[PDB]
Amino acid sequence: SRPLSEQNPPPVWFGEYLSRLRDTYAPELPPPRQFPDPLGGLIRTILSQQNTRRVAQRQWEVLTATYPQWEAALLDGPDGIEATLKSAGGGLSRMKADYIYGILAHLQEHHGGLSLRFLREFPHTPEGHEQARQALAALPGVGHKTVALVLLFDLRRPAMPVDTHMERAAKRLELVPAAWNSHKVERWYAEVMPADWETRFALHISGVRHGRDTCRSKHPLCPQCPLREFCPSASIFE
Ligand code: SF4
Ligand SMILES: [Cl-]
Ligand SMILES: [Cl-]
Repeated sequence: SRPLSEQNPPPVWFGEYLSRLRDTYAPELPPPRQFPDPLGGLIRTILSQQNTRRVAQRQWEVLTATYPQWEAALLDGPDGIEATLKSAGGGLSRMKADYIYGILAHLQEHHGGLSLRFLREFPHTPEGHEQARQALAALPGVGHKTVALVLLFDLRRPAMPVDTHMERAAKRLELVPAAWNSHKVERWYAEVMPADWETRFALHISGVRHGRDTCRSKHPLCPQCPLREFCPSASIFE
């Protein structure tokens, strides 16, 4: 019909929103994920979803102690993976084992191997980024949020993953309307943002911390918001 940034243009202060988020919540940027193989990083992202970061890090250590090669996890099948995930305290062990095992046995049957290293070889052009996006999207169970996370964290490609916490804040800011689902919010940010890996990385990290730590689902901390003078929603909460 018409690109989403046309139907809802960004505000004048949008650059100041980026600079307050960065200065407040991530003045020092964490490093990118440099795992041996992008497949490790995708598994790492799955572990962290609907999880505490404390258990997610524990499951990663235990999963890779248990399966030094991802080939070992494939041979163990979803039941052994589930046992391994559950042994580290996870709460979604059956679902995630079927998910992870489905990605592995998919790679093996259709690529003869369990490696995503070919994702690194696509050109760093607009087309090549879209090639890597498409390749991640062909994997069974991997949705747009997880595609963007792996592009941003594991491949240094300028995707624009937006976390649920960040989306909730953007809507309270009325940067984007309530009608829009997560995939549209992601597309809008990818249109309004400079296509620079670092700046998008800085936004994702800073935007999550703000939405998680300041703009909480219940009882947001509007008076400590650096974005307070900009947010229409501050008056409702305060
Ligand atoms: S002003 Fe309040 S509701 Fe608006 S983004 Fe900041 S914390 Fe969230
Ligand atoms: Cl790996
Ligand atoms: Cl789990």
